[PDB]
Amino acid sequence: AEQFAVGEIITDMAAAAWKVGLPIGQGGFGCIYLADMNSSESVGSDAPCVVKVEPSDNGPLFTELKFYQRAAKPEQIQKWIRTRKLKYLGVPKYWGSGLHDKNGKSYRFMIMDRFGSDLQKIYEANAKRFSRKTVLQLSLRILDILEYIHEHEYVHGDIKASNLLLNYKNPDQVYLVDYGLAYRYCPEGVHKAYAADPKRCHDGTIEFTSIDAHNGVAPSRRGDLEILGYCMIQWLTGHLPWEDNLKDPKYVRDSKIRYRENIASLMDKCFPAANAPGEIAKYMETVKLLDYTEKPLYENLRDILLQGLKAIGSKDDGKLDL
Ligand SMILES: Nc1ncc(-c2cc(F)c(O)c(F)c2)cc1-c1cc(F)c(O)c(F)c1
Ligand SMILES: [Cl-]
Ligand SMILES: [Cl-]
Repeated sequence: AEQFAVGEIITDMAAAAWKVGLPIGQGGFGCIYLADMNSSESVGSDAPCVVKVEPSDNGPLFTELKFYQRAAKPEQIQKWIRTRKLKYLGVPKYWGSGLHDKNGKSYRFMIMDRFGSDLQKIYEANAKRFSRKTVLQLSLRILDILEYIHEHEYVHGDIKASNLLLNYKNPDQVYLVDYGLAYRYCPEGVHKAYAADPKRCHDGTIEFTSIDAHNGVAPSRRGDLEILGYCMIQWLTGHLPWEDNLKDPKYVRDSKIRYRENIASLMDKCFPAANAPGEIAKYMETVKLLDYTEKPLYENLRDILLQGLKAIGSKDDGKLDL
């Protein structure tokens, strides 16, 4: 069922007018089309926006839209960038949304920034490795993103390379996308209790998800940092220890628990003997110390990663080296 007539003009709830172009990408993030401001011109291949469209009863797009409306208003992000002295913040900007009826069905749409490639494609093209420099630079910016969304009451729960997109015009700026299964862990400053949430079905992506998620409890801040930990190892080494048994969640959980209890054994497993990046172990030890409701010391985690850059003779110059 086609959701749009190509070239049609759609008007959002703020009465801003947009024009719809052709589909973009290999289907990973649902029904998405290139989009631009309304004009006499057709929407081109270099369009600065995309429009996401789903049935109005689609739960994930409603969840995602609420996240973007609450936490990703352009001015709200810019104010944080200024006050925290960032070069940029990799939370996509929300440009508008509305309702669209076609063929007796109701759809919701949302206009967002258009991005370039996802990191998973680039990773695979680099024979499933990123350099230590790249991993550290990615992770510093992901820590900025996680701090910002956690301070706005949300956790992501599904950090991974396929959910990391580059700025279309700047390949040193990485953005975290896909908030359809994001979780509001602290609505109005009240932290969710250590417990399953019946409203949440999602467990994350099995190879990267947190021990909390494996235990059936709602995701919290420590879980997001743990996920990033597993991503860093995957990116550095091409592997995780539990990757041959991902059809058995009990196995995956058991391995993660054992490797949290003995982080030195994780470093021995994942890295060549005596050749483990010390910042990765220190990062994991720091995350291990977090309680379920505890606010992370994000600057301490970034300082740990910055020691890694110093150790390889570099600095945080914002260069992803992709
Ligand atoms: N804004 C975007 N721009 C380009 C792509 C894209 C995807 C591909 F899979 C691909 O191959 C490609 F070239 C481009 C995806 C998004 C996008 C961003 C989000 F934040 C989402 O939540 C989302 F669903 C989609
Ligand atoms: Cl705010
Ligand atoms: Cl390999």
